[PDB]
This record gives sequence, structure tokens and C-alpha cells, in this order.
Amino acid sequence: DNPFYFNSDNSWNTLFKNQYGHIRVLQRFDQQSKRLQNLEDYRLVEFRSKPETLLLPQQADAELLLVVRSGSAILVLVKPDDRREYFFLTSDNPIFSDHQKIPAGTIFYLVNPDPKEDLRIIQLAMPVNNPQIHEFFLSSTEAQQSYLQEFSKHILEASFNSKFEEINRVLFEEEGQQEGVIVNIDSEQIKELSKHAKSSNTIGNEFGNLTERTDNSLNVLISSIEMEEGALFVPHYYSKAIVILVVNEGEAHVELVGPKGETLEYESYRAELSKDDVFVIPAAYPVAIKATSNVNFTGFGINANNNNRNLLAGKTDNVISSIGRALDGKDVLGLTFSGSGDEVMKLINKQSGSYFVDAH
Amino acid sequence: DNPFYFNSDNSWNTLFKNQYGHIRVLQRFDQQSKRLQNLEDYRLVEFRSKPETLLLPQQADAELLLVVRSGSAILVLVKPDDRREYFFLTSDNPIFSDHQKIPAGTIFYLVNPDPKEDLRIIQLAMPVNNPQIHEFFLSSTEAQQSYLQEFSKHILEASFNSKFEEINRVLFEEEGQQEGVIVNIDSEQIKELSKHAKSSNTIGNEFGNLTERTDNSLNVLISSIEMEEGALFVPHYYSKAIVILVVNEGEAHVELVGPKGETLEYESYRAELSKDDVFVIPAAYPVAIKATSNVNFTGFGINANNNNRNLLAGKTDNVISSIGRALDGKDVLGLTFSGSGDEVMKLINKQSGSYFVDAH
Amino acid sequence: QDNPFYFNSDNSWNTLFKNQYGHIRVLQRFDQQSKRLQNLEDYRLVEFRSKPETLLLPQQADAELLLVVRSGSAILVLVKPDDRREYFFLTSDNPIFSDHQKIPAGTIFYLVNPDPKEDLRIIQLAMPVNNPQIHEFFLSSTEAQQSYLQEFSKHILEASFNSKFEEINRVLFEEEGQQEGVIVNIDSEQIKELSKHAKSSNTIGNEFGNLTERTDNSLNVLISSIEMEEGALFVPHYYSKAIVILVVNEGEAHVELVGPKGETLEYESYRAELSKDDVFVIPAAYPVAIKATSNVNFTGFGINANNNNRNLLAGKTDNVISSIGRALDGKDVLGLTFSGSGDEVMKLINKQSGSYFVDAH
Ligand SMILES: *[C@@H]1O[C@H](CO)[C@@H](O)[C@H](O)[C@H]1NC(C)=O
Ligand SMILES: *[C@@H]1O[C@H](CO)[C@@H](O)[C@H](O)[C@H]1NC(C)=O
Ligand SMILES: *[C@@H]1O[C@H](CO)[C@@H](O)[C@H](O)[C@H]1NC(C)=O
Repeated sequence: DNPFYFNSDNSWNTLFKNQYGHIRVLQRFDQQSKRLQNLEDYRLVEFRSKPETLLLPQQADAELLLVVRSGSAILVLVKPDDRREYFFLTSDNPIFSDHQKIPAGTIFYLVNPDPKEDLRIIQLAMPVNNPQIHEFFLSSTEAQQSYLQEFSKHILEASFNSKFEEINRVLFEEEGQQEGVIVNIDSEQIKELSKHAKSSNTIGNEFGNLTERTDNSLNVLISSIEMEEGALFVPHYYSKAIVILVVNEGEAHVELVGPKGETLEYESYRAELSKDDVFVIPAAYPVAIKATSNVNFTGFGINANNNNRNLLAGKTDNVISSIGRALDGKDVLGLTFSGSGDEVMKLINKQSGSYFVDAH
Repeated sequence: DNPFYFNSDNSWNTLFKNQYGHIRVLQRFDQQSKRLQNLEDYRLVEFRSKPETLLLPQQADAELLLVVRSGSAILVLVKPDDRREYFFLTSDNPIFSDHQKIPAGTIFYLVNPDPKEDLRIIQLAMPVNNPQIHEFFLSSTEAQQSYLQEFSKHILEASFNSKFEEINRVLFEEEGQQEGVIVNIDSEQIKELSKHAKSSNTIGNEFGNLTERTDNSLNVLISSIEMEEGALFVPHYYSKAIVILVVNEGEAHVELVGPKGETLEYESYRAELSKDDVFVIPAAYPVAIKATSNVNFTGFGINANNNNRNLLAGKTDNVISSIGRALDGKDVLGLTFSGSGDEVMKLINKQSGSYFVDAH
Repeated sequence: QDNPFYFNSDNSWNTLFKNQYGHIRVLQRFDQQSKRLQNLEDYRLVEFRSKPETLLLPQQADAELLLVVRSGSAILVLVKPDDRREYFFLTSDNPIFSDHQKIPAGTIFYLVNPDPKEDLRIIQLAMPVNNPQIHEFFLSSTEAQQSYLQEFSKHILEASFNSKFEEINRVLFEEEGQQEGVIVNIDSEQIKELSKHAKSSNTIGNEFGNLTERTDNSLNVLISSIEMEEGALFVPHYYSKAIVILVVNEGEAHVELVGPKGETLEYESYRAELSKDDVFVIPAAYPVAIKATSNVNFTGFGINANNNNRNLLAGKTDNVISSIGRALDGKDVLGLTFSGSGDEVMKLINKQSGSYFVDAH
């Protein structure tokens, strides 16, 4: 049992699915292991839809950080005081962004504008009430009942100022209802939206690339890691951030050194990652990742404010060289390892690359 | 059973009670049910006093947010470096405030200076040490010993520089101690205290009124609610604040919608409310309140900074009308409900009311 | 069980490492002792000791540390990945250098005991990031422990270092050349350059005792130091909001804490006889008194300290009871509170001319 590896064949839970797309939530982290109890308050939600579709109005009881891991998207957030907000999200093109935070209980709807590409979304959610994520759909479809349908009849009459039959016909009539929450929209309607919506760094080399961005407000960090077959992300550790990794495409070998099960005895937690798999990396635990195929991930780092990336090989951000460069440093290295301070520095300098190495 | 309902008849517990007043504490929220886990840190204290009384000095291990739900009170804070803070609180006259935060561990005493009216107080507590709330009384009365009496004879003689017998005669002697912590005081005493003390937005209509106040630093809000008999507070929800309702006087019928037991299936949680009953309205969960008689509530909303009030019926703060005014609002609403967008838009317009409605 | 706030050194510390040169101990979890101590689930104490002229090999831990020197001197160096370093000289008593420093989570660091005759005693508060356990990753390869480097695959180490595993093993891990442990002995001459640059980079008390506190506003934690003459008393008092953790550095003391019987209006006295390395917890707003039974010195940490206030129940300074007496109605109020009359109690409160610390022989 590698308690930090979440296989896709078990970890995700289908919430919705139809010919046009699907929604799944990842299982509680702390339920998998108590060693992951500081991740109790965080949950993952994944979404996928075919071209030209619309996700109907809803509001969830969690703070969402929506990331587009493929395609484009039109997001419109609706405010109770007659105000609206539009955002055009695209995973690549440097003109538009690929993430947007959505405040708890804010009604929003999503559109996949492209006629060819699918919208692939991954999001960090942070529930308000208790650790479970609750989505309140306003729609009445074949798949689900609208929440207004839960209140009592005269409460509905007295509110809307109409007779139930009128209110029902216009709102709830089984006839006329759409099938599910992911609906197929028409090309004409969305050109108008897209237009208005549209009006509104990296470290890598031959073998890989790494792009991170930190949201000081949420105290969260968002990465993008691309690696080509045979590449290697040399051993390293993130000082303060807890890192949640997700395979978007590809497969890779992961090696994590954690505590053996409060001692000075280690143990390795090796795993073989593939599409939709999620791997957790605790703050300060060393890790190395090698591309078994071309692979790209998206990661969320929690506790991101003032985090340092410490590398254990290569020319850039190497802490061992740094130790060797302290005032009486070489003497420290010679006592740390079996060689001499000179010998270790010699070895530490053989490698000419930084971050992403070739491992074959 | 409804996990959000706290029946006064069996949810409060008496700390102290005597011919002049009482103090009871509400049971733990997370104990009634795990759904209520993000409330494990808060508590509700209730206290009522007869006219012209004093609550003897004490300090508690919790932050208090005190609220006059009926009557008037003279609150005084005693700081160690020869300082006091005098506050005059009342429920109705717009000249004085109706609430006051009391920092943890601060010595304070209370007075009901009125010669005819009783004092009714409701307060939100945030214990510092663990889930329990601890009150340390300085007083020595027939109902309780002073905490000073838990110290050893030699610690006491040394501290005060007096033989244990002097100390006993002045501070603890049985003959002279009041009967309990609530005390009957004379009108002439509270005369000069009143002077000294006194020198130191609403939405509604004929059917009911709502008055809300947000304490930015505490990130908590207080709501006062009065609805005439037969009035309805139409279906609404709050984006992020989890709400705790308390009935001060009167009767009401409530319906809250939420998750049936992580899915899309809902459930209705209804309840018939009366005095001192408590009801938890989770953030983002739709709710409606129908007044069975003339009723007055007091509410505490926690995790309130930036919370929004989403209404589902009427002229003010209606989300549904706002979705209609979006770019292709009508088309979205069209796909959201059975009716066309023009139809549901016209429907939403029949109710001229806002917030409170006639439902006699 | 009996007294949930007392932690006997004998059965409360677990040894992480120990050898001829020094040792590292970790205190048992606060919550694991008593459910009453719930709000300290995420806090820990680590204790360390060193012989004169010793070095503690590099390591990074997954906890934010607040290091405090309880005796001796130390040179602390923090190593950053961007070719940057931070040097600190720490001492316990001479008012010229600091006695404490905070080490952020995941920062590589190493400590030296420059002194040729004195030991180095450190007490430290830890706030773990991952879960309640505190983990320490040692970079070193010694008879005692292997380096976390040794835990990756040979081929990954080869690709990483661009070296054949035989040379990688030679130069780094060969046991035919490693030290016996993580606390190692050094030469005064070796640290010649270091020490130089290191060295180049609130009290209320009387004849009976001295209190010295400081508050790291960023961390919302308070640091106290108490010294008391044998036979002295820190009269009854309480902290309004801070939860205080007390550690006996040297000496013996008698403590009396007044808490609840288990929400009643019934109190109960929790008492103990403290001595070297015992930890005693003092909850926010719970009354307490300490009688020094031998010359004694304490170091304590105060969590949830921003805005805290000290309330004494006896003495001429910070006396809350006299402060009630001087209120617009005070005397009337004090007369109903206690058995005697307001003038009578007010008379008694003034017999004690001392403040904070009092003679109790
Ligand atoms: C990332 O990797 C590719 C392939 O090695 C390289 O051409 C590219 O310049 C790198 N950086 C960016 C920003 O694409
Ligand atoms: C406020 O609410 C009460 C209760 O329904 C109502 O009777 C009263 O007319 C309202 N009036 C004003 C001025 O707010
Ligand atoms: C502090 O307390 C000590 C120890 O009890 C006392 O002897 C000393 O003189 C006090 N004052 C100063 C300045 O140290």
C-alpha cells in the first residue's frame, strides 16, 4: 500500500455522465490515510464535455479554483444584484488565461465554444459546511429535479404569486425538459457570447518544462509540467507546499522518499503513473519523476506562499553545492558524505543540466 | 430526523438558575451530527435576569459576542492596569447599540437597571482551549466557592500577606456570602452608573423587517428578524455564511433543502419552530420561512465577509431575473426550465414584493 | 490520567538519536495525553544537547521551528537553494546576541557548538506541516542512518549525477569512510572563518524573580524566561488568551493550577512538583501560582498570544481585583462578591506591597 498514490480505477466517483460529457469527484484524502489528514479540507473535481455544449446553472457550497487543462471555455458568473461577469478560458494561447476562482455559492454556467476540441477541466474545491462537496442545480431535467421543487406547493404559489399549475407548467413540466445537465447548444447563439467574453514563468529545456503561478489570496500554487519520453525530473523537494499531482496525458515513473511508516529510517514509495492518476507529495519529501512516455501534468500546491524549490542535482537551485559554498562548507560536506569536500563538489559538478535531465 | 433542528425542550442545559435569573448553554453542534462539524468551535450561551439585578464578576476562556434580545443592560469591562469600559445596551432605541464583543479572559459584570423589565441575552461563544466553555466566578456565595479558594493556605497567606484567618473572614466566611451569582441590587446604586454608562441596514415592509450587521474583524454577522403573522420570507440562500437562527418569541414553519442523506438528489428538511429553538442554515442551502404567529428571531452568521444574499422570488436580489439579463439570459433560462425564456421571465414578474410576502 | 496537565520527563520524551556527543528528544503528543489538550494537536517540543566543539549534520524538517538556547552558544547556518546563506550566533545570557531564531519549514540547516568547555542546550517549538508527526530528513550517510539520497534507484542516481554508480557510491555512500552518527566532533581551527562572520552578523521582576517575554507577531507566539530565588512565589494570576507551555530548564518548583472538575461551576486543584525537563500546560484564563522550591529557571512558549493580557490576583501591579474596586461602583460590587464589605476587602488587597514575585519562605 503506497498511501500517496490514487489509482484512477478507484479514486474518482461519477457524479454525472451522458453522451455530451461527465463530472467526477476524487475521494477524501484523509479517508485513504490519516497521514494525509492535513488534506481533509480539500477535494478534486474533474469535468469533460464534447464541442458546443452548455453546463446548466448551479451553485456549490465550496470555493473552486477552475483550471482548463485542454480546450477553451466561456464562463459566466451571475450576481444576485443584477451584475454578470464573463471570462474566456483557453489552456494554451498566451492571450487568455487558463484558470479562474469562483466564490462559494456563486451561480455559474459553462460553455465549450469550439466545434472540434473537447473542454477538459480540473478544479481544486474547498467545501464550506463540512468536507463533502454539494452542487445545487437550478435546472429541472430528466436526470435531476430542480431544488425549487422541494418546497411546499403553497409556499411556491405565495412566493411567485401564481397557481401551482401555472408555475409548474412554465418551470417543471416533464415535457420540454432537457435530458441532463450537459446540454448541446447551437452554433448561432454562442458567437454573440464568445465575442463579448473575449473582449474581457517557465523553467525547462530540451527534455521538460515547468510553469508555476501563485495566488497570494488563496495561498495556492498552480503548475504545468511537460516532459518528453525518457526525460527525468531530478531529485528535489518543495519546502512548504503540499503538492497534488494529476496526469493529463502520458505515463511516468515516480519515486518518493518518505518516513518508514518517528525515526531516522526511510523507505521509498515508487509508483507508475498514468492518465487521471493523482499522486500526493508532502511538504519537504524528496521526489524524482521520469517520463515513461511523453507526459504532462497539472498540480496544485497548497501552503504555497514563500515556498522554495530545492534541487539535489544539476547546475540550477542545487542545495548541496550551496552547502559546499558556505563559509567553512567543504569541511561540512566531507563530514556529511564519505568522500572529501573536494571529491563531492567534483561529482556535484559533472552534471551540466538543470531540472530536467535525460535518463536513458 | 432533522439534524439542523435544536428543540429547546431538550437542547439547552442550565449552568445556574435562581429566583433572579438563569444561564444555560446550548449543546455541541458537531455532537448532534457530524454534518455540523464546521461548527465544533462555536457555542451559544443564554441568560435572563429580573429587574434591578447584577451578575457577579467572572472571566471565561472564550470570545463572547453578546446580544440584547430584550431589555437593557449595563456592561462593564475591568482591565488589570486600572481600567474599565462602560456600555449601555438596549434592544430598541436607536440611541445605543444592542450588542458587544468581549475579548477572551476579560473580567466583566452585568446589570439590568430597569425597574420593570427582564433582561434577555443571547451570545455567540468561541472557546479558546477545547470545545467546552469555562466560566470562572470570582464570587463566594452559597451556590459556589471562589476560584481563589482552590489555592493552598500557604499560597494564600503569602500572596496577600495575611493570616489565613483574616483572609477567610474577609473573602470566604460563610456568614455573609450572597446566595448565588445573580444578585438583587438597589435602585439608588444604579443611578449614577446609568449616567456614566450612557455617556460612554434594514430591508422589509409591512410583512416583516430584516436588520443585519457584520463584524469585519470577527468575520461574523448579526441579523434581527421580525415578521408579522402569516408573512413569508421567500426562498433564498446565502453564498458563504453558515447561519444560526434563534427564536426569541413566537412560532414559525421552515423548509431547508439540501443533500438527501454526494449526489444530485435533494431532500426537504422542514420544522415547526418556537421560542429558544435553534436552527442551522448551512451555506448555499435554499431555505424559506413562514410565520405561524408574530415572531422575532436573532441570527448569527459565521464566515460572513463577502457573503451574498441570493433570492429566488420577488423584485429585490433575485438571481433568476439576473440570469435572464445576461447576454443570452433568455436562451439559458430557456434551457434551464420547461418554459421558454420569455415565459419564465414573465412568470418571475408577477410578484411585486421583495423578501417578505403575504402568505396568510 | 490523574493530573492531565503534567508531563513527567521520565515517561514523556522519546529519544530520536543519542551518542557520546549529544542527543535529540521529541516530546509525546499533547492530545495523545489528554483530550482536554485538543488545541495543541498541531504543536510539538524538541530538545537537543551537544558537547563542546561538535557539529550536527545538514537536514531539513517538515515543521516550522522556533529555536531557543537554554544555555551555551551556537552558530546556526541556514542554506538556501539559490546560492544564499544565513548565519546566526545565538547565546543564552549576554544581552548582545539573540537567544532564539525561527527556521522555516523545509530549510536545510546545520548547527555548531563553538565553545571549548560548555555544552549547548536547546529547547524548540515545532509546528509540523504534513500531519502531527515531525519528520527530519538527514542528508548524511553515517553508521547510524542512511542518506535519503540512498533511497532512489541506482539508475535514477546515475542519470541525475551523470556518473557511474560505482563512483557515486565511492564518493558519497562508501561505508569505508563514514562517520558514526549525526552529531559529530570538530576542530576549533576548522570553524575559524565561520565563527568570525557569525559573531559579526521586556523584563519585569525584583529580588525574587524576573520575567522576560517577547512576541513574534508574525507567528502569534510568545517566548518567556523565568528565574526565581528558592522560596519565591509567582502569586496567583492568569493570561487572558494565550495557552502557555512551561519547561523546567534547571531547578525545582511547586505548581498549583485551578481548572474545572472535568461545564459546571465547580473548580478543582491540579498540583505537581516539577523538576528538570518536565512540561506543564497552563490553559488560557485558568488561574495559577508557582512556588519555587529550589533556585529554578523556566522557558515557556505562549501560543495565541497577540493581544494577551496578564491578570494578577495579588500585588501592587496588574491586580484585577483592585481594578474592580476602583470602578464607578467597585466597592459596592466587591461587597456583594465576597463575604466581607467593600472597604474590608479593599483594605486586605493593599497589604501586599510586592508585585508579581513575592517571598514565601
Ligand atoms: C519546453 O519544451 C520544449 C521541448 O523541449 C522546448 O522547445 C520549449 O522551448 C520549452 N519551453 C517552452 C516555453 O515551450
Ligand atoms: C417592520 O416589520 C414589522 C413586522 O412585520 C412591520 O410590522 C413594520 O410595519 C415594519 N415597519 C417598518 C417601518 O419597517
Ligand atoms: C532579577 O532577578 C534576579 C533573580 O531572582 C535578582 O537577583 C536580580 O537582581 C533582578 N534584577 C536584575 C536587573 O537582574
